[PDB]
Amino acid sequence: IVGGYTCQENSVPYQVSLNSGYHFCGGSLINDQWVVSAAHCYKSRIQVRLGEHNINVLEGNEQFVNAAKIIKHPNFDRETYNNDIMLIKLSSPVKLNARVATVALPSSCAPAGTQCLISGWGNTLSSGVNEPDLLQCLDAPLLPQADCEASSSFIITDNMVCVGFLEGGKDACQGDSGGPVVCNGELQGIVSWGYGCALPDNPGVYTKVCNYVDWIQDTIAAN
Ligand SMILES: O=C(C1CCN(c2ccncc2)CC1)N1CCN(S(=O)(=O)c2ccc3cc(Cl)ccc3c2)CC1
Ligand SMILES: [Ca+2]
Repeated sequence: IVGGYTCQENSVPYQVSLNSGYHFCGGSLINDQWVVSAAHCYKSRIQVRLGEHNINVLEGNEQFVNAAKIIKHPNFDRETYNNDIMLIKLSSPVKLNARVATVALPSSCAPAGTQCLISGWGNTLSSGVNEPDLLQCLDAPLLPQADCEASSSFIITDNMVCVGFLEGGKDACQGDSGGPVVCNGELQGIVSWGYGCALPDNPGVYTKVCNYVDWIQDTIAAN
C-alpha cells in the first residue's frame, strides 16, 4: 500500500497473508474455512496466515493453516486479468475471535463515491520496492467506471472496478494482490492489477466481487 497508514493492531480481522515461505499475496476470510483471493495469486501449496499484524514477528494471535483446495475462477483470463478471483478452502476451520473474524459478501454493487478500506503488506513505494512489517491501510473511494475505463491503458471489463485517486500518491501495489477492499462492512473488491503504483491518472484496478457472489456460494457448497 503506497501512501496509506499503519492499521491499528488486529483492526482488520478478516485480512490474511498467503505465504509460501514468504508473504506473496493477501486475502479475506469469508467463513471459518474459506478465504477469497485473486486467481493470479495461485500456487500449488499455500499456507494461510491469520491474526497477523507484524508478519515478521510472532505476536501471539496468529493461526497458520494450510490450503486444502485452491480453486481459481474457471474463466480466469491470465492476459486481461478478467475473473481474477480464487477460493481457498482451509485444511481445518480456524478459531474465530476478536483478531480473526469474517467479512460479509456484498448484498449489492456499491455505488461510485463509496468510501472503502484497502489493506495489505504489499510494496509501500511508488518507485522501487519496500516491504513493510506491519499491515498497511488506505481509505479510498470507488471511482466512476467512466474515469476508470478512461484512465486505464488496458481494457477494463464489467468485472473490474477502479478504487483510488486520479491524482496518485496513494494506491495498492505488488504484494497487496488478492487483498480486500471493504466498503461499509462488505467485501466489494479484490486487489488485482494496475499500471505502476500510485501514479497520477492511473488508479488501481480491482475485481468486482458483487459479480461473483453466486459463484462463491455455489463453489463453497459444492466443496
Ligand atoms: O502493469 C502491470 C501488468 C498488470 C496486469 N496486466 C493487464 C493487461 C491487460 N489487462 C489487464 C491487466 C499487464 C500489465 N504490472 C506492473 C505493476 N505490477 S505490480 O507493481 O506488481 C502491482 C500489482 C498489483 C497491483 C494492484 C493494484 Cl489494485 C494497483 C497496483 C498494482 C501493482 C504488476 C504488473
Ligand atoms: Ca506476526
